[PDB]
Amino acid sequence: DLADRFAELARRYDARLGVYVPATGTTAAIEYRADERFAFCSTFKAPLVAAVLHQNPLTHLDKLITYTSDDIRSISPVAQQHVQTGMTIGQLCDAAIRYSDGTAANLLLADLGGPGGGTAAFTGYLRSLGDTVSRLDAEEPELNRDPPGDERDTTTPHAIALVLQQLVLGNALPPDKRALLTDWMARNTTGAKRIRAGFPADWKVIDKTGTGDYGRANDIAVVWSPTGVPYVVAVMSDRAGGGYDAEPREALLAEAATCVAGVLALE
Repeated sequence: DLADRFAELARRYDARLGVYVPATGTTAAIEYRADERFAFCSTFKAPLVAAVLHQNPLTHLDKLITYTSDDIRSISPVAQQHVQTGMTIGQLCDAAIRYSDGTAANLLLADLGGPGGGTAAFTGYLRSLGDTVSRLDAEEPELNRDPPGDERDTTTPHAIALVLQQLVLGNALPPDKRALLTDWMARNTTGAKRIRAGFPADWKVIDKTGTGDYGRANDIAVVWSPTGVPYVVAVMSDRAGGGYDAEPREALLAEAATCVAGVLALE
């Protein structure tokens, strides 16, 4: 019935929905269009921070990065206040996740280095976690704006959910690096109307949002039951039939999350 409930919800919002919740010891995987491609949009910033943590000792977080006004070409709530001061790698990770700061993300991509301003290095990191699906080809803001047919800058709910599983619940990062990523996602400022709005207040939610053209609205989360049982939740959406300026619908993600929460709850 639950694939039917997701299909009804998507029809009612005039959208395409994708959902993946990985299996646990006690729960089946939840999958709806889970192997269909969707744009990352800013959801890639969570694994990008993991890539920078993975590659470097934690002393690297104190490295100062300077930049100029020419580096601000995407929504950058933190980096546009620090053009004259610069920002540390740690401050950039914080901004990339908690404020979805595009300049911060582009500077972290450059910190990974190599062809395409770091986009190849980012993609290679996802390949190292066994993700052969996802790809990042463009920096901010172009990666939000590919037409629906373009595989560039896309992932699948399945792929990104298993990446996030590995990073937050698995062994991809040592505990100190894992704790930094977890905390930044836990204090994200952008996600109140998405997966967070679909889970009861006694569930902890950590997340990273994404938003873009063609009605794209995404959220990737790790949630903790009131008794400390964790689950990964990936919800992706777009509205290819509404044009490049279709309105993203945050509440569709909240409603899909409500359905997920209904199946995961155990009173």
